[PDB]
Amino acid sequence: IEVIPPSGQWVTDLADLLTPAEERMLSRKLATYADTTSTQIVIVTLPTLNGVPAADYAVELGRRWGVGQKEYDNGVVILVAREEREVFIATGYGLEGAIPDALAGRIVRDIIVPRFRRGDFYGGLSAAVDAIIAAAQGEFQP
Ligand SMILES: [Mg+2]
Repeated sequence: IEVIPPSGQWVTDLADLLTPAEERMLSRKLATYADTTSTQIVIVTLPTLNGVPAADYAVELGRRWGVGQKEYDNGVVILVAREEREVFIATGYGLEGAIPDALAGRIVRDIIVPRFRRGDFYGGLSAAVDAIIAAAQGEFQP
C-alpha cells in the first residue's frame, strides 16, 4: 500500500473540505493537545482511496508518518475518504481501549456524518476531535 508522504501538518486537507481559517483553528487545537499530553492527533482528508480499504490506509499512514512516535508518545489518525464516504479513526497501540469500535462508530454516525451531509465539515471534524480528546482523557460521556 502507498499512502501520501508525511505532510508535517496537523490538518492535511487534500479533499479541500475546509477553509484556511477552519484548518488553522483545528490545527491550533490539535497542536495544543499534543503539547500538553504528548498525544498527536492528525486529520487527513483525501478525495479517494482508489480501492484501498480505509483501515489499511489509516494504519499505513500512521506508520509511514510515525504518528504518536518521535516527539510524541500516543497517536490518532482521523482519515476522511470523501468519494467512499468513509471516516476511519485509527489509534496507536498505546491508546488501545480508549476508543473502541462502537465509540469511533458513534462519533462517525452521530457526530460527523450529519454535519458533513449539511456541508459542515469544520463542525463535524471539530466535534470528532473533542470526542477523541475526551475519550483519551477517560471522560467521554455520550
Ligand atoms: Mg482546505
